[PDB]
Amino acid sequence: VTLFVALYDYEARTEDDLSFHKGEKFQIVNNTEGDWWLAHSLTTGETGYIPSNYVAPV
Repeated sequence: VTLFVALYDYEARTEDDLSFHKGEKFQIVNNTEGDWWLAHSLTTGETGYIPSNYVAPV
């Protein structure tokens, strides 16, 4: 798999997005539905949407 790392902090503003800190890592669950990706945080274990331009491949 290809993990992703947060480049910037992000504060959630909806029910289905994740808040995350710079440096947090994610496993991507789905990225075939646009620039907001369904992701699973390796820190919190939560799953939710993240803005794809806020992460980079590890």
